[PDB]
Amino acid sequence: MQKHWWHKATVYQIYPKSFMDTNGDGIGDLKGITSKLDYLQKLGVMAIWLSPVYDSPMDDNGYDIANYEAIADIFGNMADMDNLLTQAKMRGIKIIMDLVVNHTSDEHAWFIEAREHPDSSERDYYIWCDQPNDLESIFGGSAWQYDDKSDQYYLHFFSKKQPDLNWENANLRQKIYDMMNFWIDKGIGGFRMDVIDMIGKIPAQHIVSNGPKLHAYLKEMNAASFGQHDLLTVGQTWGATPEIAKQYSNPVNHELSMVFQFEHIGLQHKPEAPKWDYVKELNVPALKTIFNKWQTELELGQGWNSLFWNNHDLPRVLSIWGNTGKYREKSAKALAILLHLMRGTPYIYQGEEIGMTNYPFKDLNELDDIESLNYAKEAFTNGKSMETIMDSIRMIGRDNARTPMQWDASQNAGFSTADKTWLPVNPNYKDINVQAALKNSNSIFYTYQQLIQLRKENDWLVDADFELLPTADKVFAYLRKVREERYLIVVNVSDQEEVLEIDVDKQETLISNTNESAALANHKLQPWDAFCIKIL
Ligand SMILES: OC[C@H]1O[C@H](OC[C@H]2O[C@H](OC[C@H]3O[C@H](O)[C@H](O)[C@@H](O)[C@@H]3O)[C@H](O)[C@@H](O)[C@@H]2O)[C@H](O)[C@@H](O)[C@@H]1O
Ligand SMILES: [Ca+2]
Ligand SMILES: [Ca+2]
Ligand SMILES: [Ca+2]
Repeated sequence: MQKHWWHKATVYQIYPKSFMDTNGDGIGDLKGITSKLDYLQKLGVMAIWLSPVYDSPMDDNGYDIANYEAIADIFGNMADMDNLLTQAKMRGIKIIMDLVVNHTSDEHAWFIEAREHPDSSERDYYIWCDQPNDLESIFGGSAWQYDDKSDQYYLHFFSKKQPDLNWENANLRQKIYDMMNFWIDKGIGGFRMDVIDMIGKIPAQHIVSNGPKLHAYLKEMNAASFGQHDLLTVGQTWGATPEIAKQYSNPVNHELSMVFQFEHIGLQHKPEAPKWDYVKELNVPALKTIFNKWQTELELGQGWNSLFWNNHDLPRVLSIWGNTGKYREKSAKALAILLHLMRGTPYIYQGEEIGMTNYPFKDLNELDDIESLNYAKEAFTNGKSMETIMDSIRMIGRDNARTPMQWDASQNAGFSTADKTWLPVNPNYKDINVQAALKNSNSIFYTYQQLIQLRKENDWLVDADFELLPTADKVFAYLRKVREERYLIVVNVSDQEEVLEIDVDKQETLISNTNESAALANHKLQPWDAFCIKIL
């Protein structure tokens, strides 16, 4: 397999509005990000997946873009963007921009022209109809919004302020490629593609994800822009299966580097039910089966996996599948070890490296995400009390991943000097913060740092196969094998002691959050024990 710079890379996702505020408006900005590049360099990440910082009304906080080639006032300006690029590069960190082209803001110049002048070319940049079908919006309601100005419905799988682009229009696709090349020319390291598996949509036929022309568009996009370069492109694909992922990531297809698959995240809610009907108790056996399948199916020179626990749209891993009490740190380390030692490119969400958690939202007013507010509005009139609604939101609400990054124990956790922050800082910041984590030699931060270094200095993390071992339900163990080197990863994913009925000859310990020797010798695992040892 041809190796690229990103094959040894670990990506760090930054949610711009909640990373670092440098001008006291209570909202993170580009200068704030740039001011923390030394930190990220210490962590050792090679790239930053930067969520949207483009001009936007912020109806969906950046994913509703009004201008693909201008920075939103709140984040700063193009000069700030350029400096981030240059300062990051100087520290060996590439910037991966968030590519949101399945839709734009209804305040984008193209849509304004499409609505005001139905005969214009840009009218066809969007999807209109006289007779709407039953397609629904992901944020609630019909996916069709009637426009009384032109007397037609426009499609929007997301919010009403995010009209869908018409990917059947070759001229629209071209303008998207011109825009992508605008960014490529500035020296970015790649693109994270927002719900990219939706561009093959055919609404008339109720075809949304995995449309028939989907891969053809990606091949066309590749050839017209990033293909000739050596960038990292990761597509967000909810409708992806291992076979489809191969189509995406096998380099011979000339499409993407990898994609984000959400099969494991699916274990967070009852099957066939909205994410709001969550499941607290992680089904470890199911997880083993899912991870094992993706590690097995996407073999070398056949596909490449992306590895992640959470992002800006998901609950922080500790709150959903980890321990937020007595074993916060240990569980956090255990989950990090379990994921990063598999084959693929791991993604760390800001704050994950210090073990931040979800926020205890008390009422609707304290929220910001349109998705949560829409769900609440609808649930309230359908048999759900406000408390029940707030309980679901405290667990699954997207705002849980958007509270300010916790840097220290000062005001606003060192995130801002403002009276208040756009989203409230978690009270646990007094205990959970970057300064304290950097001070404690055995904090969660260093575990991530060590995992990152191992991946940067060892070919086996890339070349070794994956084999799931037969163990107790809550024990997640597997080996990575290449030639004659054998690495055993054992992670006790539970708050209880578990049995480890195995016998091996330990050669060396690569990383451990406990006494690996005692666990091996006693054939028992203390809660959240996690380690990787090279064995004979
Ligand atoms: O730009 C809009 C939105 O796009 C990305 O996230 C998409 C979306 O992903 C999840 O929902 C997808 C999932 O929703 C239901 O389950 C449907 O039934 C499925 O078909 C569909 O795959 C997530 O739950 C949403 O919150 C999220 O909006 C960006 O990452 C988002 O930030 C952005 O808002
Ligand atoms: Ca600011
Ligand atoms: Ca009218
Ligand atoms: Ca102040």
